[PDB]
Amino acid sequence: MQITLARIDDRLIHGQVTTVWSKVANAQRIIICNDDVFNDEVRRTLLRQAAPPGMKVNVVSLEKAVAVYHNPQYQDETVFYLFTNPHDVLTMVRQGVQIATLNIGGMAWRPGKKQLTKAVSLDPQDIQAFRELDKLGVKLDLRVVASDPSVNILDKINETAFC
Repeated sequence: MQITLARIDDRLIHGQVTTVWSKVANAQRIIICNDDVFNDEVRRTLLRQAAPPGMKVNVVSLEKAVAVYHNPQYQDETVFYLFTNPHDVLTMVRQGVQIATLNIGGMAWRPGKKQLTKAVSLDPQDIQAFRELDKLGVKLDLRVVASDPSVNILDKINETAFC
């Protein structure tokens, strides 16, 4: 598999914004990698029905994401990965999934998180995951939309916190 875009966006496929990103990625398959989304039949159905014309959509567990990545049947398939969080990206990267740069587009606020900037809220665990990703050489590209200026999420975090 050739990964043309790997994006953390916990709203997954959501109208025009995702469609625009899908054209930047120019991928044949959008693959949502998440253990829990796979298990929600209604959400999976909304995701499959939201496939942009000419593209396939699959919702899979991290286990299956890694397995299909290593399957030579899909050696040359172009892929747009969607994730809800950085921990899962780390898990797959540690298992041989080559993601050179990770786009961060949307991490929703909930109690326990602290907002970093518009569209991205984090807890210490999230921040640690990004640090581990950076140690592994993964480039961190924060942009909600493709035309936005890219921000290094770690540099942004480090503006107001130590490390």
